[PDB]
Amino acid sequence: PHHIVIVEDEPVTQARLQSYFTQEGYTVSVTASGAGLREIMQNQSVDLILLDINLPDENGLMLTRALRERSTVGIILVTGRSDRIDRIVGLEMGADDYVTKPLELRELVVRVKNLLWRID
Amino acid sequence: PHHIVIVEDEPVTQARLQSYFTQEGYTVSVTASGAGLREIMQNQSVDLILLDINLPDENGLMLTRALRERSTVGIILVTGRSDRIDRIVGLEMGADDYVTKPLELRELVVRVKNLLWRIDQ
Repeated sequence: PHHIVIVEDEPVTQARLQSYFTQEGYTVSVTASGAGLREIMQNQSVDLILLDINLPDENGLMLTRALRERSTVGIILVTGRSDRIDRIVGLEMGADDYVTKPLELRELVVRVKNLLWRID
Repeated sequence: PHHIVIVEDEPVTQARLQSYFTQEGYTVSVTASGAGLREIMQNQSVDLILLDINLPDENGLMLTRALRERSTVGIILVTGRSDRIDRIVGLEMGADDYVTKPLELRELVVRVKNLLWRIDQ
């Protein structure tokens, strides 16, 4: 199956997402940090990252920039509803797509499926 | 260079899209119908289509799946009516993205850039 990594600081949301994507057939890894992310990757093959850019003490747009500088991994950002700026900046950093909170899961899974089709 | 086709009935939207994408160095063709699109695609290769749902001949949602069933062509659907069944159906039919009027144009230019990069991988 395709390997998805969810980068999500908030434990409830972490579980909700991992649960939903596991239920849809994916190999899912979770991490709360960009260090966690950098670790799963150097150490495992990852097809797509769902990256919540509201990471306390961390810059998720610069994490995006770094990822795309190094690899063609799929990147879908999770942004807040007060984040218009982050949308365009996030795409400029190299994200393939973004979705906003609150997270509409049915639509997110279709975006993930379509991007994975492009990736593989 | 990359070839984009704009399929759009509303003239101001069509004019803004062709103008912005021409400045980015793309080769751009415009049309206002499914038939017009089909003619262009028989005559030249097309990398990416910006496609309105509202067309005079066939629904753009149906055009989307007809195209995607054969091709990896980029498809971004454009609508003037935020509507959930159109959005989910459109993405399920194979659209790479779905955007609403009035267009966030700078955002669309970057989306197009990234999608073309992704198709070229």
